[PDB]
Amino acid sequence: GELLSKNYHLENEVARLKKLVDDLEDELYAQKLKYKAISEELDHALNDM
Amino acid sequence: GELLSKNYHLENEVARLKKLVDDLEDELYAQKLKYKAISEELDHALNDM
Ligand SMILES: [Mg+2]
Repeated sequence: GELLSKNYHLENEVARLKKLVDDLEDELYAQKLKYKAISEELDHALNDM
Repeated sequence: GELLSKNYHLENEVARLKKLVDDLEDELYAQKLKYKAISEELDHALNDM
């Protein structure tokens, strides 16, 4: 019924949002690794110059 | 009745998670802007050869 169908959709939406949080945090971590990499390359292209 | 309560707390969780997601997306956007700025610094250095 209505109450239980609403419960089900809310549980799925909560799970969808938790996954999105975990995905964004992982993307933030990936980005942190990308940034140290490009930093060393900006330093290296100053030396290589 | 327990479903009204369960639904209520799931709705609050949905609302808190959406705000978390918004914050994380703003952090990620800023991190990517910071990366773009150094990528333009990088493209200068390889161009100076
Ligand atoms: Mg946003």
